[PDB]
Amino acid sequence: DKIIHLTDDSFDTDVLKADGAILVDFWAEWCGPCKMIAPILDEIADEYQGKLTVAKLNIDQNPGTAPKYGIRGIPTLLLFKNGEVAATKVGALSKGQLKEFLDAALA
Ligand SMILES: [Cu+2]
Ligand SMILES: [Cu+2]
Repeated sequence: DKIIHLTDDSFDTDVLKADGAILVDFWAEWCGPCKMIAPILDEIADEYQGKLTVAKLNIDQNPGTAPKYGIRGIPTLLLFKNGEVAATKVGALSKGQLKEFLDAALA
């Protein structure tokens, strides 16, 4: 319930005008690894409450956002700070590896 489902249009407000950190998961229904990381993202959203918003963007229903960031495939994670990309990860990760990524990305 802490996870935000973005559209191409709502991205322009909820991400670009937001101070704070937002982890955006670019995914699609056909993508197996994307679906598998979904429970990890739920856990992160709870654990990082007050620190990080977790958001998802379904690239087939929202084809405009990924090209703006040069995203070539899914799953891809973009960590925004204050409306700008602050870190990226292409590919799926274990929970422990995702937390390592976040330690570095939030620093
Ligand atoms: Cu919930
Ligand atoms: Cu939930």
